[PDB]
Amino acid sequence: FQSMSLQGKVALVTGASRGIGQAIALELGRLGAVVIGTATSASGAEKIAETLKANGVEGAGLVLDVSSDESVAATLEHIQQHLGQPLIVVNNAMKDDEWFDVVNTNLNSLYRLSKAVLRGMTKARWGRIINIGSVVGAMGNAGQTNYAAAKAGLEGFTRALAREVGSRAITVNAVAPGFIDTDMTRELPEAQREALLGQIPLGRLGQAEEIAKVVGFLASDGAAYVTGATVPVNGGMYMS
Amino acid sequence: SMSLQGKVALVTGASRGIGQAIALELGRLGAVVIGTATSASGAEKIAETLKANGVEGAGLVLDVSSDESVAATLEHIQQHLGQPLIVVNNAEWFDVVNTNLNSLYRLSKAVLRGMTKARWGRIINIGSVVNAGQTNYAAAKAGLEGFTRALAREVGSRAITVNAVAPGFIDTDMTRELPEAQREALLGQIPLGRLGQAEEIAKVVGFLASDGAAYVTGATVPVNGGMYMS
Amino acid sequence: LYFQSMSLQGKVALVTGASRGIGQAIALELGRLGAVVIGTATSASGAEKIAETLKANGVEGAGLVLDVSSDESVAATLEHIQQHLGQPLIVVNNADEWFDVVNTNLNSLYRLSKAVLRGMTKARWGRIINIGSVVNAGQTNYAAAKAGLEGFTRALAREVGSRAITVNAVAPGFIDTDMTRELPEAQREALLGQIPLGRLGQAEEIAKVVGFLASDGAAYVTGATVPVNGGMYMS
Amino acid sequence: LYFQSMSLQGKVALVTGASRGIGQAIALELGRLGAVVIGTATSASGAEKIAETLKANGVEGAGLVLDVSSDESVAATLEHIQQHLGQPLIVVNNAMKDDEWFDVVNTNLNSLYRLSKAVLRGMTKARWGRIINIGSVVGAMGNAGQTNYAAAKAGLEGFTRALAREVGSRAITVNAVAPGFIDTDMTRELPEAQREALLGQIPLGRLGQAEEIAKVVGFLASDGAAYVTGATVPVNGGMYMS
Ligand SMILES: FC(F)(F)c1nc2ccccc2[nH]1
Ligand SMILES: FC(F)(F)c1nc2ccccc2[nH]1
Repeated sequence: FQSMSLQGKVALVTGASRGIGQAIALELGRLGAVVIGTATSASGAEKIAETLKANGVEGAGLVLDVSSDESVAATLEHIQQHLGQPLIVVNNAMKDDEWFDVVNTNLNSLYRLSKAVLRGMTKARWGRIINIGSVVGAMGNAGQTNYAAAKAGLEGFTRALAREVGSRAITVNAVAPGFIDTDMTRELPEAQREALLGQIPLGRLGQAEEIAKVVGFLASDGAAYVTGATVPVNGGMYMS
Repeated sequence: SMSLQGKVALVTGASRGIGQAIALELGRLGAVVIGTATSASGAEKIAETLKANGVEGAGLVLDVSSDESVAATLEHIQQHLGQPLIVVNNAEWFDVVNTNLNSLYRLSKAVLRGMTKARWGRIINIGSVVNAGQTNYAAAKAGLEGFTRALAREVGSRAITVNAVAPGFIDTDMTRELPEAQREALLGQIPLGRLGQAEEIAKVVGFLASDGAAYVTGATVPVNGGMYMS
Repeated sequence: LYFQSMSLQGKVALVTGASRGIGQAIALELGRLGAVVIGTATSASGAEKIAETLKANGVEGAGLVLDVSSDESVAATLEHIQQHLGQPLIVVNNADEWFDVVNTNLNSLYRLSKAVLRGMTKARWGRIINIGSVVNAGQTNYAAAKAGLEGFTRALAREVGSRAITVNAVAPGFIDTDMTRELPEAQREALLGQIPLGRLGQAEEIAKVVGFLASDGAAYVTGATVPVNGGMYMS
Repeated sequence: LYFQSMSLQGKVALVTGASRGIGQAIALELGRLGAVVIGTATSASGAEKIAETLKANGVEGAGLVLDVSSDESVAATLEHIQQHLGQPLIVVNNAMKDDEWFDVVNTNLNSLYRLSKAVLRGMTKARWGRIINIGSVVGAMGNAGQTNYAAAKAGLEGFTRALAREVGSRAITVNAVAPGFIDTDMTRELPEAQREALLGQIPLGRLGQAEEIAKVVGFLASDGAAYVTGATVPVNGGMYMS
C-alpha cells in the first residue's frame, strides 16, 4: 500500500495533545512518518511524547506558540537539528462582536507557520500543508457566526495558498470537521448536544479518528493532485 | 417613493470610476454625499464633481488604514452634517487581503454607532475589479464574502444591512489601458460579450441602499455579466 | 395618455403563479413600476382573481390560465399574449421526494424559458427571473431546490448572454404568510432566533428585488442568485 | 471463513463506465484494495474488455452490460449481481456548444438517481454503503465546454448533498469526485500550443492521471471515510472553474 506510505517523511502536527490533533499524530505515525506534535505547555509536550511512545511512533513532543515568530523559528530549528525538515505540516492549534479578532488571529497564525515551513518544502520540491478547521458546537448565534466565519476564511486561505505554492509540488488542503466526539463536546450541555445530533443525517457524532484518516490520505502520494480543497467531514450536517 | 432624501451617505474612494459613479447615483437619489480620497487634490475634485451635478455634500481626505484619520473624519461629518447611515467602502495576496479586511472592520465599527442610534443602516462593500491576478482576485472575493456575511449577522438585530457587490470586468482607468490580447481573452469569457459600466455597479449599490432591500443582508451580489471566476 | 417615469414603462411582463403571496406581490410591483402585467394561475378561478387584483390596483394587463408542465399550454398562452398585448420581455417564474420535485421544476423552468427566448432574441433584450422556494426533510428539500436553481440559472445565463438577455434568481428565506403567522409562540420565537434581522420577510420585500432585477440598471447582473433571507443562510 | 477488518476485502463494488480511463482505473484500484469488482459498459464489447482487464490484474469480479438510462437494464443487472455475487455495497457512478448543457445534466442526474435508488435496498439491509459519483472531466476548451462542465459540476454537488441527507440515517455515505483536467483521449489529441495555455491555468503545472482520481475514490470507499458524506472532493491540481 505504497501510495499510503509516509515512511521517510517528517510531519509536524500542531495542537497534538488531545482529540483531533492527537489522533492525527497517531495516524501519521502509523503510516510510517516521524511525528513532531506540539502543545502550548510543557505538560502537553511531555504527554505527546508519551502517547507517541506508547503507540510505537518515533518523533517528539514540543512546545510551540503559533502566535510568536520567535517560537516558530526556534522550533523549526530544533526539528531540523535533531530530525530534518518537516515536509508534512498539519495546523490544528463567546460574544457576538469577537469573531473578527479570532478569525484574523488564527489566519495570521496559519500564515506565519506556513511561510516558515515552505522554505524547506521548496528546497525538497515536495510538501503537504493541511489546515484543520474548528469543531462545531459553540453556544448561541455568536458561536454559529464565529464558526461560519472561521470556515469561510479557512477555505479562501487554503485555496489561495495552494495557488501560490502549487508549481513547487506542494499541496495545500483543509479539513472542515462537524460535530466530533472530543473533550470540548462531551462537556457541552446535554440539550445542546442533542439538538446538534438531531441535525446530523448519519445520526451520530464523528470520532477523532475519522478526521485523522482524511488527513492521512491528504498527506499521501495518492492525493498529489488534490490541492486548494476543503474536505468537509461532518456526517452530512452543513452549517452555513 | 425610494428617495434617499434626508440621508447622509459616505462613499470612500470616490474621485474616479466606480466610487465616483456610486457617489453620483446616491446624490441623484437625494442623499447628501460625502466622498473621500487619499489626497487633498482628490477631495477637491470630488467636491467639484458633486457641485457640477447638483449634489449636496463634501469631498474629504480619508486614509482607511489609520484609526486616527477614521475617527477624525467621522467627527467632522458628525459636527457638520450628521451621522452617515449609508456607508459604501470602495477604498503578497495575504497582506493585501488581510490589510483590506482590517480596514473594512475599522471603518465599519466606527460608523456602526451612528447607525445603532438611528436603528437603521446600510453598509455596502465593493469588491475589486477583475495567474497572480486571478489568485489575488479570488482571495479578495472569498474574504469579502465571509466578512460581509459575518458582520451582517452581528448587526442584524439593529435593522442595519451589510452587503457586498463583486464587480467583474468593468470599464475603468485600470481596464482602459489593458493590452488588446488580455481584453479579447476576457471578453471571450463574458457571456454578455462586453465590459460593465461603472454606472451598472452604482445602480446595484443604489438599490441595496434603498428601503426595498431591507430584507437583503449578508449577500454578495455579483455584477459580472455572467463571468464567474473562482 | 399617461406615462410612468418608472423603470418598466412600455414593457410587458409575464409572472407565473401570481394569484397569491410572493407571485401576487411581484405582479403588483412590476405594475407599479409601469409594466403591462400578465399574471398566471392553473385554474380559471385563479386567473379571474388575478385580473381583479390588477384592475383594483390600476395595473394594465390580464390574468390567464397557464400550466407550466405542458408544452401546449405554454406555446398557446405565449401566442395569446403576443397577439393581444405584445411580446413579454420580462418573465418571472414563480410557478425522499426531493429529486422528483426539483427535477420537475427545473424541466418546467427550461420549458418556459426556451419558449420566451425567441421573442427576447428578436428584441435583443430580456429579463428572466426565477423565484426559488420559501423555507430535516424540509431543509434537504430546501437546500436541493436552491443548489439546482443556482446552477441552472448560471448555465442558462451563459447560454443566452450574447443576446443581452439576463437570467437571475431570487432565493427567499422565511417569508410572512398565514402558515407562518399561525405558528405557536414557542416555535415562531425559535425560528426568528435563526434570522439575524429578527423578523420574517414581507412578500413585498421579494418583489422589490425582482423589480430591480427587471430594470435597466441591472443590465450587467446575470447568472446571479440574490438571497433575500434576512441573513439566515441554510445550505 | 475469512473475516475482514478495516478493508474492502469481501465487499462487492459496482463501477459503471469501467472500460477505459477514469472508470477502468477506479475498477482496478477497488480490486487492488480487495473488493470483488463488477465493471459495466453499454456494449458487449466493453463488458468483455472489462472482464479481461480484471482477470489480467488478478481482480475477481465481472464485466457486464448496463444501460443506466433504463429501469429494466438496472433492475436486471442488479438481480444478476445478487444471484451470482451478492449485494453491491460500493457503487461508483462513472457512466460542442453552450446550448447542450440542460439535456446532458438532466439525463445524467436522472440516471444517478435511478441507479442509486435501486442499490439502496441492499445497502439499507446491510446497514452499510458507499455511493460515489464521478463528475465529468473538462470536455472541450472554450466557452461551450466551460459552461457544460460548470453546469454538470453544480448539479452533481447539490444532488450528492441531498441524497447524502436522504440516506444518512442508514450508514450509507454519498460523495462525489470532481475531476479537472485529466490525461485522456479528449486531452491528448488537442493542439500543442493550446495545451501550454491549459497547463498555465493549473497551479500544479500538469494534467492529472486517471489513477489520481481512482485513489480518491478508493479512500472514500473505505471505513476511514465513514463520516465523510455529502462532499464533493475536487481533484484538479488547483484549477477551479465554476
Ligand atoms: F474574512 C475573514 F474570514 F475575516 C478573513 N480574514 C482574513 C485574513 C487574511 C486572509 C483572509 C481572510 N479572511
Ligand atoms: F436536483 C435535480 F432535480 F436533480 C437537478 N436537476 C437538474 C438539472 C439541471 C441542473 C441541475 C439540476 N439539479
